[PDB]
Amino acid sequence: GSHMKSIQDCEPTILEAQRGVKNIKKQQLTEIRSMVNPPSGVKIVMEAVCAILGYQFSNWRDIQQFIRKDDFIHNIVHYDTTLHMKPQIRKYMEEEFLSDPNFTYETINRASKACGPLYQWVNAQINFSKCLENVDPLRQE
Repeated sequence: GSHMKSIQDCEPTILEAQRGVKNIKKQQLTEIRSMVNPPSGVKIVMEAVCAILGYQFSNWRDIQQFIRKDDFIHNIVHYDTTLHMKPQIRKYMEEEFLSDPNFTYETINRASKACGPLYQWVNAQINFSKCLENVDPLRQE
């Protein structure tokens, strides 16, 4: 590390997950959008994306029109990577899925090859707001 341009402090956490949204191919978008009635794991995933962009509550229908945009993935990956303005996503993603375990990297991942990677893109934007308090475990001889 010589004169790096990245603090590193859980900084690469928002770049790794991104690959998840950059992984899925175009055919993954048509399929996900072509789905008449996708699993719950999928619906919840799309909602999390809407909040990131700055959208409160929405329905699958309204979400469908949004994703229908060719900028669905482009905006998700281009979204304010290092945004800053009273991060309410914590209580948000929670109020929608706090005591709901059904929202787990796996469940969604199993939903449809493509959603999982998303559940991570967001998660990173979430679990990242913890490194500011995270405390490395105690030493163990």
